[PDB]
Amino acid sequence: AQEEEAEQNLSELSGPWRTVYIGSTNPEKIQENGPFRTYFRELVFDDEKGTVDFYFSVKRDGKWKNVHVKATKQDDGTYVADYEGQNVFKIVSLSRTHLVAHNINVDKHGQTTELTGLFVKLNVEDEDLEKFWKLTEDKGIDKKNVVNFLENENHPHPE
Amino acid sequence: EEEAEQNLSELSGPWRTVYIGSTNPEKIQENGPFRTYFRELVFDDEKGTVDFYFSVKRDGKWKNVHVKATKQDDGTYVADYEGQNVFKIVSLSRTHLVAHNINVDKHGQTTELTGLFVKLNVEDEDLEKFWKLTEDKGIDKKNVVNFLENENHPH
Ligand SMILES: C=C[C@@H](O)CCCCC
Ligand SMILES: C=C[C@H](O)CCCCC
Repeated sequence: AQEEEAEQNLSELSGPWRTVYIGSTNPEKIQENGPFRTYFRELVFDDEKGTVDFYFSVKRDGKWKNVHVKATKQDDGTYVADYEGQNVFKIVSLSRTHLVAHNINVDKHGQTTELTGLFVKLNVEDEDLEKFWKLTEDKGIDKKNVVNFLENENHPHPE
Repeated sequence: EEEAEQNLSELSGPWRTVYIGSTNPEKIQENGPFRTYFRELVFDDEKGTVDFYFSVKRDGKWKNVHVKATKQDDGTYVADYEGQNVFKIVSLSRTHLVAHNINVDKHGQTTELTGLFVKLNVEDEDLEKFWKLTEDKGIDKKNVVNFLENENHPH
């Protein structure tokens, strides 16, 4: 018998996430204009389909791009996805607030690059949301006069 | 199992805007002065001040702005920005900030705003796990990019 099945419930970790650090065995991949200089925005985990949808932004050729990548889990436990080549992604450490991962990428020229990363989740609690909505109602502010800054196209550029 | 000692200064660091509401919609519309994306907040218990670092788009371009607020005896804070402001903290903890701001502009017009902000917390052990994995893979420290500080100091 090899290892046993892992009870996986990552669905609730879905939500807004941000990149803290990304390291690489090949500096070119994460330098300015690099394909892996990725600013995370959102992660969605589906325990039933065994997938993870990545939503992030990257600057290419002097232009900002919003990207969406779908990863599929394997018996191996790792995830595979297509993005600037083939990728084998492993979650090394995970909690309600952080994600530490290791990714192996092989580009169109067979070049292998190993990357490490630390991402943090932006947790918005129900208790705090309720406090905000009550206060907003107390001040006579209409719901239509409230702007969402977490999911908004018009935002500042990191570079 | 351990947690850092609770200090008001421990609340300083990267913060992000979640929601901002206004009695005057024009103030938070595109190019409005209060459509602020927070970057960092610095709390100083000694001086009774809070330094705000945010970005706001004006005339089609993003600007980085710094505002220093000073605490009053009644616990509220006063700050000069697009007129006079009295900022009150309604709820505050290690991860969230709910506030109410009263602004009176250069024309005597009053606007009341509400806001919800969240702190981005990076724990020591998580950082250590990242650095250990990074060295396990033979990655040089100079081959690591700090995305968080880039977002905290945009252009
Ligand atoms: C491999 C998928 C990309 O969208 C993420 C790259 C960052 C992980 C180090
Ligand atoms: C007064 C300076 C602060 O940045 C005010 C922001 C108001 C948000 C509710």
